[PDB]
Amino acid sequence: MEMILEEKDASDWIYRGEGGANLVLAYAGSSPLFVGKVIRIQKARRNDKAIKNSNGVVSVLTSDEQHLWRENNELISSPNKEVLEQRYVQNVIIPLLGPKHVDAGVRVSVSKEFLECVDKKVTKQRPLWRVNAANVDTSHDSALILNDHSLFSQGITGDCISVEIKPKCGFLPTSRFIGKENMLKTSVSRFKMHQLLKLEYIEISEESEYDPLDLFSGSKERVLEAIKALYSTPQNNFRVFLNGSLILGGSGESTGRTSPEIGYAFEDALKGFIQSEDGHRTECFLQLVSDAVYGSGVLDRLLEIQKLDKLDIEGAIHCYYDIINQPCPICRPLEAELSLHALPLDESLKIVKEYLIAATAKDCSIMISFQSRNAWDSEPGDYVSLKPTNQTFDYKVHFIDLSLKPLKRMESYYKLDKKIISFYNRKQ
Ligand SMILES: Nc1ncnc2c1ncn2[C@@H]1O[C@H](COP(=O)(O)OP(=O)(O)O)[C@@H](O)[C@H]1O
Ligand SMILES: [Zn+2]
Repeated sequence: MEMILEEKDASDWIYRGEGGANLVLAYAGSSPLFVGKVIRIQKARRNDKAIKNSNGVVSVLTSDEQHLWRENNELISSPNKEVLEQRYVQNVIIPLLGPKHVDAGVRVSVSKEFLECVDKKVTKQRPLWRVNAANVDTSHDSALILNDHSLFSQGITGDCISVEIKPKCGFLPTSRFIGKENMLKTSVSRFKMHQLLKLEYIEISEESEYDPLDLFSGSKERVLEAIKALYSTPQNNFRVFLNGSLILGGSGESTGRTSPEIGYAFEDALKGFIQSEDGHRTECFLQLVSDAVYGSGVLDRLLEIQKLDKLDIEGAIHCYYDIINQPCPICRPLEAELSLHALPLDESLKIVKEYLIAATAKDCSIMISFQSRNAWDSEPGDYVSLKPTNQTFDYKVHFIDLSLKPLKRMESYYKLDKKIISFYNRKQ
């Protein structure tokens, strides 16, 4: 006794965005049951080896994954990927990050024709650069309904300004399971090293000013610096929305540095939202975002989950091969490595499981939506007061893109890590 989204309904949705796995459409119809919501639809994914089993079938979970995630029977009982991701978020991630900042969503039934319609729609509405990317999987019979976190409330009460950050990893591993030649990993961030490789593959116009160790520092000055740095070189780490509409960033990691032209337009798109004179809104806005980030302490709870990566991939990869019952292709072995192989099967499972949960935390994004208060409105939830403009802003913070990482990807994490540290070493 609910509903199926049909071909008729497809006209009510408009393209908002996409990542590697999902398309996101925002609601544009009149029904109050959907105003201020988005729909998340899974892409058809080939050629992804990590999601196939021994026979090349894209099963919900492989036998190895079922064994690894055994402690939640509800998670392994999922009939499809939509149910799997929702139960992962609800049962594994929400206990860790809290229900306040995480929205598991509501599953909705969709017909093939609805999805075939959305397929054609995204083809027309996508930026030209994304036209050959993977479209909607039309064999799935479900999609996900979520609150649009680019909106504070379903409607407008000034405007809503929404800031989306992909913060990446905010800590450095210990030397405990890192080889002597790779020791720079304990002093230079993964993000900073990755920037060098990305620059070499000319995937970016220049090195990002952003340093995730600033964002997660616990220092209010350093948090501000991180925000300022993200404004200057957004790449794919920083976006700003005006009532759900892009006003900064959004062109992938290839997004250009904020030029005077983009800077000028941004300052004006802030008119009315920040009650400050022309040219001054941008500084006050960055201060606003910095204050909300720091004041919420939402990043402290995210850092702890990232810190579930105890051994680093260099250490963790050994536990992985013990799980899948294969001789280790990595082990001139170290004494630290051999002790890990001596660990009980149960603690070896725990380590890898915690590594994968950590990856979710390292690869997710935060959305901070803002609403300008009136002086005739009563006392506020969570808020930030900008003293120089005498303005109070209500804010909400939500974690998005909290996906379950497949077990076989451990191999990819190692390959990539090996490549990043190798390159960064010989560049010194
Ligand atoms: N609940 C939401 N509210 C508003 N915008 C969203 C929401 N979820 C996703 N988006 C937008 O869609 C984009 C891609 O969504 P995401 O779920 O991260 O895709 P993927 O899972 O493929 O990475 C995001 O960068 C964000 O701008
Ligand atoms: Zn080994």
